[PDB]
Amino acid sequence: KRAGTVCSNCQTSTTTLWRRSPMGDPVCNACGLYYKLHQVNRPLTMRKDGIQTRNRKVSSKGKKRR
DNA sequence: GTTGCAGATAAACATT
DNA sequence: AATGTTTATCTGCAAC
Ligand SMILES: [Zn+2]
Repeated sequence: KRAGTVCSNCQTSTTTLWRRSPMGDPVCNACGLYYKLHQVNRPLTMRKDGIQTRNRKVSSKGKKRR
């Protein structure tokens, strides 16, 4: 349900991937990772209208996992 | 057989 | 300058 999905933590709506918070509050891929690592509400001063982009990270597959 | 969703990695940026 | 930190892009799996 992307339609209407707004980041509960920073209200952004241009997320690369929609994540969910432990409380069930929709969040943008950035808040979900930043929040999980620091578990604190970050000011919207880091929110950017459009999505930032960069040269694509080297192409890599993966490794076998236990 | 195709789409969409969730999650993780590595690189690059900022700081000092 | 190196480390720590951050975020965008990739791949996979499940249900119909
Ligand atoms: Zn957010």
